[PDB]
Amino acid sequence: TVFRQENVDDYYDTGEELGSGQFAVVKKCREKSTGLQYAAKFIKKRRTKSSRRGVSREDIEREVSILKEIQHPNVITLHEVYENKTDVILILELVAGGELFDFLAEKSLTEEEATEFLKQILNGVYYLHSLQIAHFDLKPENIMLLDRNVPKPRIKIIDFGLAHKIDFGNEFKNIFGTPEFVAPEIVNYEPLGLEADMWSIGVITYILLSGASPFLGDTKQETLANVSAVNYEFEDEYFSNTSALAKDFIRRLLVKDPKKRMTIQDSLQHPWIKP
Ligand SMILES: O=c1c(-c2ccc(O)c(O)c2)coc2cc(O)ccc12
Repeated sequence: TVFRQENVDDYYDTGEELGSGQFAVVKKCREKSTGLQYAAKFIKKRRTKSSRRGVSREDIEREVSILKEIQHPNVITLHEVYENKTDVILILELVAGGELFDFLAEKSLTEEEATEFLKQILNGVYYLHSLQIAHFDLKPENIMLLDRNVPKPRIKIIDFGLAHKIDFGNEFKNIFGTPEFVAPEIVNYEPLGLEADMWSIGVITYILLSGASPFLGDTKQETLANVSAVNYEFEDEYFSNTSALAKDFIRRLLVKDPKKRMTIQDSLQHPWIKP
């Protein structure tokens, strides 16, 4: 599949940088014809077949195809795609309230505040998993607030760079995200499905409640070893006044066997979440 090959700057003016990763940089932008604002994600293309810098066209095409399916209040949307020889440029919905990660660094949250975010995250993941879309990169840096200066911020899930459609219940590729948030099946290079996202949600929930990361080691590999062993515990110093039901929620997500792990539907019916 090919994308619009006109110069993006003939149609948009760019502004503040919103994020910068390994192969992508995201810039605030404004469409000339409408005055409407977006976020332009510039993704570096691979320059040769066997190269290791940049993103493969197959990977970019998968990301675009997935993004095109999405319309939901808690998930980022795609407006337009441009390309040239160097980059593919995704014109994405603008979310201007910054990362949940940076937000958490200001405020630990109360259980009510934690569930305020969690419920939106769960609604967004429910949508994705209903479409057999596994995100595979759920973490606080990939949850964006619309407005961080309101008591109950609205959020959107971003970054579909590792997302996959799971049409056979499981998938077997090179997929591997951030050690603190990856499920044991990813660590052990086993077939992956929708369940891996649910583990990541357990990790996110632990962090929201405590301000600490449950599996974090001194190095990348030690974190990975902790994940595979399910080496975590609820520190009394952090959880002494947290409800046992909140711990129960996390406990049913941080489960090594993906088939024993709570599904997105289970999590929405869990007594801690369910109204
Ligand atoms: O994708 C993003 C990122 C982003 C955050 C961290 C990264 O490492 C990265 O490469 C990109 C930040 O702000 C955004 C705002 C949007 O409206 C859409 C997408 C993004």
